[PDB]
Amino acid sequence: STMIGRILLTVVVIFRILIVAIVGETVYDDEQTMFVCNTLQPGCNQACYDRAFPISHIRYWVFQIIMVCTPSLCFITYSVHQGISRFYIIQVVFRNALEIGFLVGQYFLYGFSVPGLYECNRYPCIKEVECYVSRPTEKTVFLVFMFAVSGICVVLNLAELNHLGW
Amino acid sequence: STMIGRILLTVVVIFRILIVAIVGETVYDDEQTMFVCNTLQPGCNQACYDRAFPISHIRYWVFQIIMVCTPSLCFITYSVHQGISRFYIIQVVFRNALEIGFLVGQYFLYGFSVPGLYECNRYPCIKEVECYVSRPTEKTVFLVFMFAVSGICVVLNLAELNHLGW
Amino acid sequence: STMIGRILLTVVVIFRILIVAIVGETVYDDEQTMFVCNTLQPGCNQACYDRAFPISHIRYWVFQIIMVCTPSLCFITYSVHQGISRFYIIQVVFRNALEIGFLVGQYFLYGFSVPGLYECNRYPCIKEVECYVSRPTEKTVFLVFMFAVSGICVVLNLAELNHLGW
Amino acid sequence: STMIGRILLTVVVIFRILIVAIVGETVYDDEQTMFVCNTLQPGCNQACYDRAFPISHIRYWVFQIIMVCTPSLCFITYSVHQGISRFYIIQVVFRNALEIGFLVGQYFLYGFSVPGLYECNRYPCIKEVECYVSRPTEKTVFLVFMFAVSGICVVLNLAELNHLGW
Amino acid sequence: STMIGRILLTVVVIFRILIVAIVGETVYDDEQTMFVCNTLQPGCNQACYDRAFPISHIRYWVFQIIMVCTPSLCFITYSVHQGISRFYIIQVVFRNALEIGFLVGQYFLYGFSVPGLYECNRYPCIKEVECYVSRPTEKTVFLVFMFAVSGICVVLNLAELNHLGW
Amino acid sequence: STMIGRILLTVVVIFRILIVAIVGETVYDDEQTMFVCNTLQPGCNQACYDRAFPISHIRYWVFQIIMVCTPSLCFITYSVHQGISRFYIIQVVFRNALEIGFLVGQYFLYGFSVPGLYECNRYPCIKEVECYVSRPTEKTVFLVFMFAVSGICVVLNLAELNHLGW
Repeated sequence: STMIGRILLTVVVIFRILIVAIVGETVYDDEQTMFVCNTLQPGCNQACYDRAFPISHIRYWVFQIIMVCTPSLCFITYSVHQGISRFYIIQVVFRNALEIGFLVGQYFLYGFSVPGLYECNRYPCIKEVECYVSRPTEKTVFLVFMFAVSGICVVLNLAELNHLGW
Repeated sequence: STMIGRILLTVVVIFRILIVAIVGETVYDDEQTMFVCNTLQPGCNQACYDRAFPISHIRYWVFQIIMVCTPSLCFITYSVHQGISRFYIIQVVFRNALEIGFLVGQYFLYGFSVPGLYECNRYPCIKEVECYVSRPTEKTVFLVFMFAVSGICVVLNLAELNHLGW
Repeated sequence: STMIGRILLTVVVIFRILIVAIVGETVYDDEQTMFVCNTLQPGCNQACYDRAFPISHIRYWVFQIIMVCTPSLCFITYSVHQGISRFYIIQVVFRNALEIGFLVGQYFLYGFSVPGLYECNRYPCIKEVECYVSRPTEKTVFLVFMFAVSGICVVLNLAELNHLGW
Repeated sequence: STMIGRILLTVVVIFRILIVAIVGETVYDDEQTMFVCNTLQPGCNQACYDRAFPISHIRYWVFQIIMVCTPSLCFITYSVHQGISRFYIIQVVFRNALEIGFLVGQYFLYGFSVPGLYECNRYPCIKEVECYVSRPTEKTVFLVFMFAVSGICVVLNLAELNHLGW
Repeated sequence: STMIGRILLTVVVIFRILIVAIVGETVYDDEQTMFVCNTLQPGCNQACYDRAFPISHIRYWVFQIIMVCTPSLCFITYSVHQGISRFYIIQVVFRNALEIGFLVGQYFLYGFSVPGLYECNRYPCIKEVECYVSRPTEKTVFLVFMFAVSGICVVLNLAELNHLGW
Repeated sequence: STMIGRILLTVVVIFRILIVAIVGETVYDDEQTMFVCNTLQPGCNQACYDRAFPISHIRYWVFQIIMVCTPSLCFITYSVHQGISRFYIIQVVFRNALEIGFLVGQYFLYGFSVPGLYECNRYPCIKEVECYVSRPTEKTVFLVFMFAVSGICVVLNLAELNHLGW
């Protein structure tokens, strides 16, 4: 239980990268054209959208992917340009911290589901108008899947840390 | 009947990859713009679409493709990083299981055909609205073709397992 | 006149692949947006289109291209993985059969021309409405050209089979 | 005056390919959306377009590019699969013939200019309606440029044939 | 504190390039179609847009990326083409200057935030009409992030210059 | 003052290539959809556009880029073959001439600025209607920038010719 962990980790990482690059880019293509509210005011759709989804999902996840691999890049570089184990320790620690932080943030911003009805009260929208949504179920599914994958990665990293460190 | 099976399987897999990649990305490009219902309510088209096609076909099939090849990647990385036959056995088993599960799921979610009329009763739609569809026949054909290919793969894997199994 | 056959065959195949990949993807980009009928019913354009063109030409031709090269791939594989002439014979036979079948199917489904007026009576369309097509002449030209190329390939394969046959 | 010809010819060929590929694909992107006629009939815009520009320019020129290089491909493959002088001679002849034919056809189909007003009398269009055009001047310029390049190629090939002929 | 600076600089640069290339090309895809003002005049939307955002952030940042790497390219060239430390020093100086200038310009043109309401009085707009922006929050976040990264690069370059200077 | 010139020239050339191929293609994507005039006639927008911008900027500059590098290609070719300096002289001369001609043409066709209003009197437009423009402030910057770069290249080529010439 000290060798296969690395295989599983690398494999889930590549799995995640592939699923994020092949699919997500087009699910969120019609998020603003088919987001329609019930009113005549010019300026309510944009505001209610910006307030519902401030930071889209897929960009959060791209940022996650990138900022989760920087320690490996730093290791690659410091190895090409040349005490050593110390590096491994610190990079493992930072990896764990980043994973945990991003998972908690994912829970706090978006949640576990995506409904089909929002209610906005922003200006210029007159009191409490209703606004609809597109493709909610696919987005729910994608949310849950990525949550699970990130949890698996957390577990593996923690087991490795416990096995290695004091 | 113990050698040509591998060739047939590999060729079928690549055939499937190529078809899915080249063709089935533009058939499903106008699935929401040309999905039109008979009503004036703002919010019926989106809901009736989401309820008709929750998870599109092509994303199901991309996920299938990826999650069916992971054991080969695990084998690859374990052979690059270095009891052995045991690995072959377990990955064969997992391959068979995944393939069967995905085929059964494909039957249970979508079915064998795609009609040209859907009656929806979701909110905000008034009682039993009617809604139309785009390019049903191509989608039927694509369904049937992929079903057949997956069945062939199932048969080949079963024959291999039997030839090798106790 | 016993060797140049290979030259002509390979060159024709590559010619066909190039013409299909460079050109025939934007001609059929506006096939449903500029297909307009004369009526107010919601749901007549989609039905009359699906009935006129159930399977766009270009996907038929992509399928034709792929499913005609599979014997060469199987040969490549069985060679990398290792009585032999027998393989050549069977794959030649299968190539000829596939080519003939696809040509006949191409004649039976579509035809030799593409008119500029269709008449549909499908539901919901009330009796016998008129519908207009886009870019008919280019499609006619492309039909004829591909028919000719496939015929040339048929002739070459037949001559080879005769030269080799008993 | 027997070596620089090859340089000039290859250079103009690559120049032409580059220009075509880089530029032409987007000038002709809005040829049907901004082609507007003065009438209310459904079906006049499509017909008057099809009759004005049956075969677009850029596809003619792609076909021209391809069908002019086939002899070189044949020569390459035959030199890989193994007289040489006879082959060189026949392929030169075919190159000259193809170039001349395509130039004459280019003159006969399109012409030297592209006006900004067309007049169609086709069904369903009631008698002699007027139809407008988009980006005429760029298309005129592109026409003239390609005409000149092809003429240069003709001249070079003919000078070579003379220098070599009997 | 004289070695790890290199790895941090390189990694920050690559991280910035990756972010700018993967994400910030579709956020600014619908900046003019969903920019809507409250008036009937033809010509107010275009003018109020041009006056609000004369130079989109992403063009500025692409220019920044390119014009900051030119000294390294000049070094590469002058090396392939062949006193030397002098070159290193002058290019360090130019790098620092360019970075500082671009940061200050970024502060002066755009600012620290992007609001959701603009008020324009340009011709032809009659007397101070109101106009609504799209996706303000993502753009604010992007602004802040790039500001921070550029500041980090500034600090590292300053420390390097001091470690080496007189 | 006889070595660094080559470096500066190559560097500005690649700089120009990149700035033209990375961004300049999307600024001019909405040049005809958001070009709107004040009238009801069908056929005034197309005519007034064609008369305002006959030959767009970016295509002029692509043509410039290509037709400025042909002498280097001819040199590459004639050098792959195996009196020689003569080639260098003539190619330098042609480079200088082409650059100067393209700069002067750029001044004569477009100018130094791009305004926000154009009055057109072409048929069918009735008696000097007014027409508006999109993004009239990025295009000015792009104009000025390319003008400056071309001027730098002119100066460097002139200095080289003088240093080398009689």
